[PDB]
Amino acid sequence: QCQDVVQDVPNVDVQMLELYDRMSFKDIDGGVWKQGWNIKYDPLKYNAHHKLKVFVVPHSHNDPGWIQTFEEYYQHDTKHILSNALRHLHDNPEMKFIWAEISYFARFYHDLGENKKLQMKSIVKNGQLEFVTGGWVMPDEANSHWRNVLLQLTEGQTWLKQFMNVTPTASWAIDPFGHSPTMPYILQKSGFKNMLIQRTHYSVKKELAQQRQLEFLWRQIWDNKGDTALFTHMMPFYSYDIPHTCGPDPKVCCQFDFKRMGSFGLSCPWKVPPRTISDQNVAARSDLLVDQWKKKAELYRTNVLLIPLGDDFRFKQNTEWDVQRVNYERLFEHINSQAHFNVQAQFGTLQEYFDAVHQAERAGQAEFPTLSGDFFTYADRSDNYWSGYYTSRPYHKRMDRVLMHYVRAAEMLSAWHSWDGMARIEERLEQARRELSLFQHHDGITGTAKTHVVVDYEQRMQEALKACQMVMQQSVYRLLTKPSIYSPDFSFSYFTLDDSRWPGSGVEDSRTTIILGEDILPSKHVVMHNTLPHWREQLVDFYVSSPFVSVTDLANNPVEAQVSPVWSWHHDTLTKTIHPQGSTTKYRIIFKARVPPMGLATYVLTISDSKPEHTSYASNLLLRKNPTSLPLGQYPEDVKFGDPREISLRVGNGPTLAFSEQGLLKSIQLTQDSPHVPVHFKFLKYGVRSHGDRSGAYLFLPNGPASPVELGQPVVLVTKGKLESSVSVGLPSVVHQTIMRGGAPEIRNLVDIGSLDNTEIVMRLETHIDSGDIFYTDLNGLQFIKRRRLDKLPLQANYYPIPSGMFIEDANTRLTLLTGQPLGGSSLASGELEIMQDRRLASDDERGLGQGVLDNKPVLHIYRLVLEKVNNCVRPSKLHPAGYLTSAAHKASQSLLDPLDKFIFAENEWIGAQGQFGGDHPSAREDLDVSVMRRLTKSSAKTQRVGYVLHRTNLMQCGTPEEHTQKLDVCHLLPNVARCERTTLTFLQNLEHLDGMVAPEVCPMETAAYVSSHSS
Ligand SMILES: *[C@@H]1O[C@H](CO)[C@@H](O)[C@H](O)[C@H]1NC(C)=O
Ligand SMILES: O[C@@H]1[C@H](O)C[S@@+]2CCCC[C@@H]12
Ligand SMILES: [Zn+2]
Repeated sequence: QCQDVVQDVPNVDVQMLELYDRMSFKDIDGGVWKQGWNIKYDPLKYNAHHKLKVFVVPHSHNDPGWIQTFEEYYQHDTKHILSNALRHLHDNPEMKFIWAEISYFARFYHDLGENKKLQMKSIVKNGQLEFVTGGWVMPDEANSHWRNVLLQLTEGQTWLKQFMNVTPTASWAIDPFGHSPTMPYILQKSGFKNMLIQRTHYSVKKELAQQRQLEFLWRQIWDNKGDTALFTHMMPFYSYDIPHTCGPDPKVCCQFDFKRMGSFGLSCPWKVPPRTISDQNVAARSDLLVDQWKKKAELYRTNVLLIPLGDDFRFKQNTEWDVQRVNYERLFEHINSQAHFNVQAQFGTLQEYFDAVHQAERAGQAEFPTLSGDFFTYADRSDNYWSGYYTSRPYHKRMDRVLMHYVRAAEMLSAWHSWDGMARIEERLEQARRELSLFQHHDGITGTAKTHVVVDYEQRMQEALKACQMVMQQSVYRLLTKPSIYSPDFSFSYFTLDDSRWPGSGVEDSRTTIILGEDILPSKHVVMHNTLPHWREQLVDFYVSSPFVSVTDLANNPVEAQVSPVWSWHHDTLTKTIHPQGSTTKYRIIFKARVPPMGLATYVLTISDSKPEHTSYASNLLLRKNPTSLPLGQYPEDVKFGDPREISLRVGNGPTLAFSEQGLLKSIQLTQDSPHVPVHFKFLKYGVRSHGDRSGAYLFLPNGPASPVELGQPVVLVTKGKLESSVSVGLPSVVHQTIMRGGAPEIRNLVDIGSLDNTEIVMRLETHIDSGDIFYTDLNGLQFIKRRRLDKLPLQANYYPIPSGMFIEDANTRLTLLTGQPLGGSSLASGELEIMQDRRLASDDERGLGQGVLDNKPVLHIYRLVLEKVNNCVRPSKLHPAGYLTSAAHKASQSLLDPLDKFIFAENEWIGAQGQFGGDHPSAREDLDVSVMRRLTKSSAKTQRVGYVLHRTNLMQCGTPEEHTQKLDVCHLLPNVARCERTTLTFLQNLEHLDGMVAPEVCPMETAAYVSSHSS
């Protein structure tokens, strides 16, 4: 029924971890093809019965922000390229052009008059202008979450279907810095038939070219059957520019980039400029170019050859369109008319190329290899590994994950109703989706844009967060107010959001204190939202003006709560310590919220004059030599002081954690009877090389293994409470906090690298787990892939993306670190895990950015740390390329990426308030998520439609019976259902009309989309 994703190792032609194990990686000079070899061909391979069919595919790589902002590029470059594309294609019917970035195409199209819109649709209809991929952007594939990869794909393709009436089935990804199999996973479930990639390690390109394995059916690592497989073309050479696209010799290919003769600035660095093609030289030029094409064709299996023709922000000047087009037309005319070449060459599009390849395949002329695995970590040359951008600009990496969740919550909360146009819900959600989609660009989330461009992306994401807040709080007001009493002003703030972890404590003082008093306002309603489709309990905290506060639920049942001081840390440059101060004016109340699946739950905070019956107070202990007092206003318990010492803590039934005298974890004891397992946090720094190649925003080029941060005698703050305890320490550049609520701890790091030029700060965990050279990291928050540390590769090559988690295990024990933000990381030695916190780099790394990374700001990084016995778990065999999380680790990841949302009622009194929403929603099996809920129609449509994306992970069976559980049928979540369809993941094509209007659940590791239709 469902394929087993654990126990059957797929049999594939190329399995990338296996290939890595066997391959050499020596960087030897291949000749004119620097990283390959001198390609030879048999001139008699091609003849009158067997011609080489060559498709020259004009293109223009438009970065939505990099050296300039989106809007600066649009004004200076892209509006011209697209205006001239329209003119030239229209006037030249055989000319073709491919277009990837829909964010720019949409920006342009809505500035066009109707006549030009009509002309534009005509060049799309007739195939001359062809969209490739059709995403809002060409996303990063390392740091991006799969949910946002799908978001930005859907944003661009919904635009194309509405305005152009097209949906691309061929994808073009020429610039992301290394490639992820999450792309064919999403694309193949979104109707795609083919895809193309470019930036893979030069040794891999050489290895696959030698075997003609550059075109392959790329399946997921756990896919035994092959149903996930998507035909993929990997380009063979160092760049997608013209010098590295016509064949192996860039000195020759540069002469066929006709923008490089002088009048455009540009030139050929190999010293031979292009010449205008004339009757006098066409035969000689043709002979040179065809010889390049024939050599490139030797690396592939069919007689159909792809020759991209383009570069960054190309096809801008009218004169550039003419000079490319006319010169190639003369080449084509001569080549195609000379039989001795046995070539037929023409401008083509990407789809035209793939269609012709598969016609060749179907004719029996080639069969393709199967492949699984990924293409990280990329190197473009020598030891230049692009692992730096797994961490660059980590404030915005964390902001990506915050905005991902607020997009989801805002679309889901507002989906339950149709809204009047005057509410502007659709407006706000479209802006939020588009600013988040823009940030998925491979210069956005990657942290590889110029300083002012990163500022542009940040301001855009702040506006998106505000839009999501506006929508969420209007929605909560409606969902929780008796229908006959509900009286909305759509511009008013009924609730403010309270978020404990963004921008985070010591990043921005942004949270509102709930002000209560016996003489003023005795109580306050707070509301929690749970986006996940199962009942959820989680501790939530709020700031309040009195410690004397108790909590009740909708039915006035008392709820156990804990009050703690509000602690902030300060780099005290009188005493030269980093140390905490307690607030004397506000306090934190903490309690367990229990919230329906995809639902809401309301609680009340009420002040009293003295300690309430159901509220406890944390003790606090400051460990430092030479202490001074720490007053806390009305807080009832005096802080205690002690010299630095080892301490140990236990919340609830959960683990016991032991801490060193510098306030870092040293051990974890799972059960009262079990061993204290050594687990040691440590902070270290990497430097930059003085001589030769420098780290910058892309490249990680450390000057040797990391050295320990010298900690001195740090101040340690210990807070012990019934519900929540912690240990926090002020270390140089990092306030490090371990938080305990009774299961796996939460780690928070407030990271301020300050003015530490040329430093990368890393957090390492040291254990006795005998992991050897193996470790696991995730790809896009979707799947965990086995990594093997290789000593044949330098340190920076053994760094991988950690977009949401990493783990190490042996026969008996696993340690999993789950993240709230994508960062770079590795396991550099047996029993270790490490993940980079921030990097500040005073040199440029010579990729075109023209600056280092000197714009660091304080960022709050969050994690969960899960130590587990796994000898009872059913794991994949030794040769399997995947790993899987346990239930606890998967729940821990969900607690970071999609926590409960908190709302504080903004006025004194909420008339018509209700206690709960969604108590009748089905509570689905823990491995199932409703990744997206989105209403797809505006309020005037007779037939309302709501789309759902359902994702089932695969969790290890470790012998918890864990039973129960209602079937989730998303099609019956809203009333008056009339149809239920399974669709592509973008919602743009119906794939199956479903019996009884019931949406089935999906298999482990599968993602499906459903659209329910409702008469209204
Ligand atoms: C939309 O797509 C297809 C093109 O193959 C066509 O059948 C349909 O008429 C199109 N609608 C138009 C022309 O807007
Ligand atoms: O970040 C840039 C940008 O996306 C265009 S491309 C230019 C070379 C360096 C990597 C890529
Ligand atoms: Zn780019």
